[PDB]
Amino acid sequence: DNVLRIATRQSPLALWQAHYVKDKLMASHPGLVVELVPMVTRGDKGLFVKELEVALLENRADIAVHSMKDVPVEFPQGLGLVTICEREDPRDAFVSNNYDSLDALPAGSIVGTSSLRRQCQLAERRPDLIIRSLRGNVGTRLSKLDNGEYDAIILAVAGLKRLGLESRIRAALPPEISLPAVGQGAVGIECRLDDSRTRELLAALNHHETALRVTAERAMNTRLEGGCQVPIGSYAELIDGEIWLRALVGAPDGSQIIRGERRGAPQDAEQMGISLAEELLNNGAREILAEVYNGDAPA
Ligand SMILES: *Cc1[nH]c(Cc2[nH]cc(CCC(=O)O)c2CC(=O)O)c(CCC(=O)O)c1CC(=O)O
Repeated sequence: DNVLRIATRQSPLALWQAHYVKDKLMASHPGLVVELVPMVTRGDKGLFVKELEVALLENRADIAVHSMKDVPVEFPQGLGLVTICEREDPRDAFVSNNYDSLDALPAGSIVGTSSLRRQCQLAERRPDLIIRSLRGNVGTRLSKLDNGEYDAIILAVAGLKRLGLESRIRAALPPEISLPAVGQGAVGIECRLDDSRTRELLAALNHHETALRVTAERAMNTRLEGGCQVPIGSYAELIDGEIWLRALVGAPDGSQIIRGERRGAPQDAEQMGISLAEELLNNGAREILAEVYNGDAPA
């Protein structure tokens, strides 16, 4: 019917991604009418995705736009991820007003982040730092830093660039120092699998290479039954024709961090991620994840 409705959250970053996807759709289909259907979410697991899926199941919208790391590992029947857009810088960022790097932070400094993934890696290297929870939209996060509530905070490089706040990035951390969350930097689109018309329209937005990388990352997480908030790092790169997948699972306090890696052909992306996950599980990840999930442990 030439009309496409986009379901999205109401934060500045969520609306940015909605426009980004709209612009792409318009560029490849100049006669389409695009409508934004703003929602709200519990996050405002899968607290920040559920209302959007409901919108899709009862035909209130046609597609839902998410940041790949927020997309849940399991989907209600009839729904699924069908498009993965070009990946932006996938690195974590060091944001601070008073210090230029993590090394310069004196013992006792307060670093803010609610991510167990960012936390376990920070505690492993610097046991002297105090890691405190931090929640809210990027804008309120930056406010609490500015109000002297935190000495430094950790945020994704992609979020800040997208919002035109690149100047806040004191330092982009290498993946070797802070392994990214699965799909960090990529936008993914979910819709009703049987909606051939919508899916046909989406094809031009899919970025092959990014889809390959993210597939390896997600298969790893799906096996670990991971979710947006667990001490899990999962990051893949396309190096000389092969995918190089790295993963880690760590105790929040940094005492124990289990690491592993895989290298192989693009078409083996899913099996690779599942294999790496099982290697971590049989190496202690299971015990750590069971303490995090508390009882519920991966198969
Ligand atoms: C799963 C998870 N979500 C968030 C919050 C979040 N979601 C999207 C972004 C923007 C960057 C992107 O699109 O990838 C953000 C905020 C950000 O990371 O800058 C987090 C971070 C929680 C926190 O640090 O308090 C997570 C968990 C994780 O990254 O491990």
